[PDB]
Amino acid sequence: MILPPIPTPFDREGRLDEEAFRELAQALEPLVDGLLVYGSNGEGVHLTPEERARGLRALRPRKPFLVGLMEETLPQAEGALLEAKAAGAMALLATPPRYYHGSLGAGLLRYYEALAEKMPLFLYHVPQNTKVDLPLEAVEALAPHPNVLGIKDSSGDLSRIAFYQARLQEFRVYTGHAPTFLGALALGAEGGILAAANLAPRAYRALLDHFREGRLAEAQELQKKLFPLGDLLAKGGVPLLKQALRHLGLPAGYPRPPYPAESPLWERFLPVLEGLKEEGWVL
Amino acid sequence: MILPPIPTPFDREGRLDEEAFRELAQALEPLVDGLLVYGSNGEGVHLTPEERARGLRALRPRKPFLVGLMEETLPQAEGALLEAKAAGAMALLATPPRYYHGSLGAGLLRYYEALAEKMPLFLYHVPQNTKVDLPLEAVEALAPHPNVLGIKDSSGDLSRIAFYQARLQEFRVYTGHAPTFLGALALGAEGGILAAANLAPRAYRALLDHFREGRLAEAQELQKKLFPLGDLLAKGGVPLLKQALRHLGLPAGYPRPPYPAESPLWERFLPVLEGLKEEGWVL
Amino acid sequence: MILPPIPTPFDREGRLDEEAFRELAQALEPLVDGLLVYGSNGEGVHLTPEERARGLRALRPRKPFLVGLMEETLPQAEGALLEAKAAGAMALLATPPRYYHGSLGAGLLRYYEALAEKMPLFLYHVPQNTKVDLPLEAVEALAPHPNVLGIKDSSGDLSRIAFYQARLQEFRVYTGHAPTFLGALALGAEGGILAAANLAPRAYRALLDHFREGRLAEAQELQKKLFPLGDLLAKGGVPLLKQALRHLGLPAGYPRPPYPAESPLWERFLPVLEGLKEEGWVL
Amino acid sequence: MILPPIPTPFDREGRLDEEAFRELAQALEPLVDGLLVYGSNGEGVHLTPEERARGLRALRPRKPFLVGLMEETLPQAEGALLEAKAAGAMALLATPPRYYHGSLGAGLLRYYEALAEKMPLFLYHVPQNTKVDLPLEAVEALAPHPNVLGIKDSSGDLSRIAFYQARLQEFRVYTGHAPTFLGALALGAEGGILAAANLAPRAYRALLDHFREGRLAEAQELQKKLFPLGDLLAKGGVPLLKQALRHLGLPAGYPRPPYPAESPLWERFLPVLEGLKEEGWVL
Ligand SMILES: [K+]
Ligand SMILES: [K+]
Ligand SMILES: [K+]
Ligand SMILES: [K+]
Repeated sequence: MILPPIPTPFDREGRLDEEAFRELAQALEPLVDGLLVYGSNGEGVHLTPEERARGLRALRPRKPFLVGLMEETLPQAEGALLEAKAAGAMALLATPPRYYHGSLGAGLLRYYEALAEKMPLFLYHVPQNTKVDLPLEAVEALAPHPNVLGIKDSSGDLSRIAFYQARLQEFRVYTGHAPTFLGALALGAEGGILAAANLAPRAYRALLDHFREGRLAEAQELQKKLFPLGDLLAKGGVPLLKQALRHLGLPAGYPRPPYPAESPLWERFLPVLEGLKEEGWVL
Repeated sequence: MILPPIPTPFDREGRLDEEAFRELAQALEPLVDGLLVYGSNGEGVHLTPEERARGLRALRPRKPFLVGLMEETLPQAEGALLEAKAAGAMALLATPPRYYHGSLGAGLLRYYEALAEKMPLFLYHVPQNTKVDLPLEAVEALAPHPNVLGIKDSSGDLSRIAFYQARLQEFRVYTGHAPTFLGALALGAEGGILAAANLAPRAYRALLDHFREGRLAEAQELQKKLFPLGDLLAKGGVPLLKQALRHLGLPAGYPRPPYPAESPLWERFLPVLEGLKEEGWVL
Repeated sequence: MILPPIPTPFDREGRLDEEAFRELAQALEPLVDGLLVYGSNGEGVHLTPEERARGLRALRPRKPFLVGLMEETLPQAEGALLEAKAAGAMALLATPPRYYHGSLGAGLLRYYEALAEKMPLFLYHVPQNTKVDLPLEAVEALAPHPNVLGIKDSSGDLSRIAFYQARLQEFRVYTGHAPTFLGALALGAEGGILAAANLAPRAYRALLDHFREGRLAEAQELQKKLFPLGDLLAKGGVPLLKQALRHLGLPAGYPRPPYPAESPLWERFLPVLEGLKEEGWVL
Repeated sequence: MILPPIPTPFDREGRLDEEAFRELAQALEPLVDGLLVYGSNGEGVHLTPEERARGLRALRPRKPFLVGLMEETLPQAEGALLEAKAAGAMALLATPPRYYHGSLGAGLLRYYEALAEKMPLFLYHVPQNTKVDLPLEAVEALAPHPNVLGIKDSSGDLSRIAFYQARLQEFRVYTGHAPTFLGALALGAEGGILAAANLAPRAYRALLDHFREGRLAEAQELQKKLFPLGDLLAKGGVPLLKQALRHLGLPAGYPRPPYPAESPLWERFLPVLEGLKEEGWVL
């Protein structure tokens, strides 16, 4: 499937904009298989527990959705999980504790097993932001658990994807790395949860379809066509993503201060986005 | 000066223990120049905003104290700062935003200038945990600000300490790295805010005194004597620190789950701690 | 194509074994499209200029071959290039200078342009060993040069492969990373120069063929089947490669002292190799 | 002591200049306790075995000197060691094998023990260039050996220096990091083998003397005064070092191509060097 990690709107002063959040979700959901709320591009860690709960209550997804859970401890995680469950989330996408990760030890397994005991979840490996590893050994140890559905791997390290493919069964792999999308698919990924899918959801869907149908030549051409979009967006992060959505007329809002309202890569990104839009691949 | 980053007590289930927190602070404060509440060893990021405020309200320091502020955004930082100010904190020890740090840009300066506009603060560089850098260029740009008192550098990279010494005036440098303490002092540090000072506060004070008084030979011998304690504690992190304090009879509590109640380094640390205790250097 | 980086045989005392080198090359060449002499798995840097020239003179490839050139300066590179040219090498596979790489600057381009002026070459990016980067910006600047045929990328970072595919024409991409082989092919690689091809050359050829012919399902199954072999070999490096070849009866010799004659991963590798051999995929 | 790692002169075309090498050594040796030939700043790895032997034969040190030995294998190391011994070198400064370091294992100890069996040596830890680690565990295992005199540590990681000081006896520690010199001295270093000593040998000697004599305030002021020189030189590397020596009229020659004849940091370095020269601290 193709799911986008929708951003969480804030006005210029940094106030959570619930109305915008709901409108944004409704404008994108029809174009994709489902939504990922509070993913790595969703600024979940920029919200207090109160805002976190408030933001999710403002949404009303019509399709099965995922909720990212990024906490440092089980006590802090408990509320996030209860909120996600009450919202009707299909599963959680949980990252490993970060700050004291070096002292975690076997606590990593204890963390995921505790959460999996209460709700289905996908392991969330996005080191570019969390800056901590999720050893393949740990993934293999957790893979047998009925409630550990699979993993969203945003690292862009396809050696990991190849590993899941060769050694893990009953384990659904989702890549969060747009630039190597076709490569991940070749290596067994079920699909992609891509920030770029917020902009060209139909294009990534088409790429996935070409691959599934064996139209390799067509898949490669689309992969090459989408490379610049995915590559630049990865470099621009949240500020670029939100600026792009605002440019297209969607209520994505702005990154929470002190982060910049505009991306230094806008000048380079604009023509790339407009080009795809002219081709009919945007939204 | 010598200040210890006091841990924040949780019972085995992970519940904040306000009573223990207050008792712990009262048992250590007399032995040091002041306390650092919610420092990197204080598990501040393991608390919700509500627990954070509750924990600080439970304390009643008699000496000027510092409060660590580790948030990702200004909106989240505002409450933490107001709470610290109301508690009578002498200054904040603030770390840079982490999760989306790569997209921060000049927002780093905006972050600190916003906080410094409301309260005096020390820059907090502890990359081992925050996993993000605080460029010397940024430190030099912030150094002129009247409310940016100085910096606590826990990196153990004395090239940075040497830099502050040679290029920055009106900038108070505190090292948070125990194993190279004497080296930092030689390179101009005003003192140390060390986790090891929770265990042997009088020893680090003596080392500082020897250096200040020019008793270099005595300083080197004490530095060598304290090396094992500081080295092992750094490897053991919060779990080792709390287990050591509990062993000495203080109400340090336990790390918040999923972190381990006991450290894998205890067997190696025990004799080191007991040895210093027998010499009369503990608490 | 499929080319193996043949190892350079040394007896147990570390003496170059020319006879073994020639016999080894003759035993493998028929099974592949060509050979890579002195590749990263060939211990070229373990030879003196004299041994380097002697070793190559001992070979008599019947198929177009490549010669790896790993030097720190142009003066040192000159002899290596002249030797390769006199041997009839189709092209060089040159790595960037290493030791003072941080001070190289634009000298990187000067290095490759100087070599390309005298002989056709492939850029050699194998950071795991050279421990230095080869910026995509530099690759793009060098790509237009008629004598810079392409690049062998052993990094396993498929974002780079995707980049070459989307932005570079007249640029032949070879991956040196076995575990993600199918992923690289999906992302445009012309083929692979794999250490694992020294053991199962026909298998990697079959995988390449399946992909080229659009037999994706068959390609994925073979990719999964070969994953353990490629993954373990990458971890075992040269010692494991040579021990495996010796086990199969080929005169691969031993790593030059102080490197170990046997790999710590042999016990885990043995059954993997024997399994593929029983299936008929070895040599 | 204070020893400078003298550069090895090459003309603009990259030809080894034996005459210049000898003149350079004679111009610096009187100002220092001894010389380090083929140190990390000496471009030893930029020479073929023949040039290496030729270069050393051209020198005639009057004071006890050290010779750097940077090879990948024992067979390659043998000649370098024999040459150094025949030249009358007091000891070797050997780095660990690099290219296949990950597969070295216990071969690291075998390497040093083999060399130490034939000649006295200092371990050489300069990761910025070799890009490989030399575990403290390995240093401690090698420390008891009679012919392993000590270690030159250029890492700038004073935690390592503190370790040697607290745990190792009969082990002479030399720091190769100028910016933290006073810090290293405080932590027990016997002295420094600094590239900056090629320019201001008397200044670093004075700093060492101040520390040894307990004149801490004077030591700190000199440490601060020399910081800019050492900091910039470290950033400029060999090209900056040679350009500085040429500027002062010494026959340092140029870096071997493709490295730049001039450093991009010259404009910033010039005033720093001239300033120290005007103060009377240069050569
Ligand atoms: K499962
Ligand atoms: K200030
Ligand atoms: K070309
Ligand atoms: K010794």
